[PDB]
Amino acid sequence: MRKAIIVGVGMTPVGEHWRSSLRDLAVEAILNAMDDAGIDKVDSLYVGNMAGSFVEQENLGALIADWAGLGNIPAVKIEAACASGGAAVQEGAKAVLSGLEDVVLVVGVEKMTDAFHGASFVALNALIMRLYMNTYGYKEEDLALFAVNAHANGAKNPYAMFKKPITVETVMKSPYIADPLKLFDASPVCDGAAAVIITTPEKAKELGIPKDKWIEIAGMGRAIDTINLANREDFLTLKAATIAAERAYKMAGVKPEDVDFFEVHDAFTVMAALSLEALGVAKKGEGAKLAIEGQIAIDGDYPIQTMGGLKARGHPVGATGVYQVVEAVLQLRGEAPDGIQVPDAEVGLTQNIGGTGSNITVTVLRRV
Repeated sequence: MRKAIIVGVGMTPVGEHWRSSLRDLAVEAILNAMDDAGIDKVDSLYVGNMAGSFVEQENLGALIADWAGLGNIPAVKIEAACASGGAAVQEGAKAVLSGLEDVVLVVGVEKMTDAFHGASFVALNALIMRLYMNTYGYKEEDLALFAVNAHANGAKNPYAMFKKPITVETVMKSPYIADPLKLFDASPVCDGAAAVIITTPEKAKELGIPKDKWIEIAGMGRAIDTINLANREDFLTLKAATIAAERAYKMAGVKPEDVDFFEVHDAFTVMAALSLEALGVAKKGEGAKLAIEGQIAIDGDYPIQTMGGLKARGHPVGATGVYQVVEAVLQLRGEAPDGIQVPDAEVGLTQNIGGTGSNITVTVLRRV
C-alpha cells in the first residue's frame, strides 16, 4: 500500500553537443536532479539508452554510477527500443514500490552526434501519412499544424533544440523526404540527458523535501504489439498505446477527460494525431481535427508538446521518455518556463513509443 512520488528532476539542453560526451550529459542531468531534491545519495540506478556506443558503453549503469559518484549501488539498463526512457522510469518506480529501495535514480541519455532502419522507418511513417490523410480526408497542411505547435512551445523553452516559431509554409516548403513526409514533419536526431528521482512520501518527509516538489506516479501502463506488420489489426490504430493507456488510467483512477496535458510521441506529425486518437482524447479519424481546431495549444483543451514536443525540444531517443516526464513534472509543479505553462495543471500524461508500435509506455502523473 505504498505510493510513488518524483521529488527531483534535471536535464541538459537538447541539441547537437559535438564537444560533449555521454558522461558530461548524464552526470549533468543527474547532479542537476539531485540538487532539485537536495539529495546527496541514491539507492539504485536505472538507465535508458538505445545507442552513442563505444560498446564499452554497454555497461552503462556501472559507468554512470562511477561517473556520478553514487557508490557501489545496484544499477541496470532498461531498454524497450525507443521507449527505454519511458520504461526505465516505470521500472524505477516499481523498485521503490517494491519496498527494496527507498531512493531511485532514473537517467536517460543519448548522444547521436557520434564524435537501413531510419530510411525504412521514415518510408513506413510516410505510407501511414498517406493512409491517414487519404482515409480521413485530411491534407498535408493540416498535419503541419502539429509542427507549428511544437515549434511555438519550444521557442519559449531554453532547453529545446529548435527555439524559433514557424509557419505552415515553412513546413510545406521544406524538402520532401517521402512524398507526403517532409523535413519539418520529422523530429530531429540529437543528444541530451534527463534524470528523475523517485521515492516514497515517507522517506521524502524523512529527508525534508517540501510537498511542493512532489509529483505522484499515479498510473503506469506498458504493452507490446506484433513486430510483423502483416499481423497488425490496423495501421491507423496503435493498439499498444490503447492497452497501456487503459492500464495506466485504471491504475490512476482517471479518464482522458480528467488529465490536462499529453506529452505524446510526435516523432512525426502523423504519430501525434494517432497518439491522441489512441490515448482516448479523440475519436478514430479526428486526431488531427484538434490541430485544425487549435485545441492542442497550451491554453487549449488538449495541450500537447508543451515544452516543444519531440519535433522542437528534440528526439534524443532513450532520453525522450525521461524528458517527457521531467517536463510533465515541471508542468505539474508550476515551475514551467514563462509562456508555456498548462493553466492549472493537476494531471498530466506521457507516452513513449518504441519501434513501429511494438513497445509503448504510458504514464499518468498527478499533483500531491
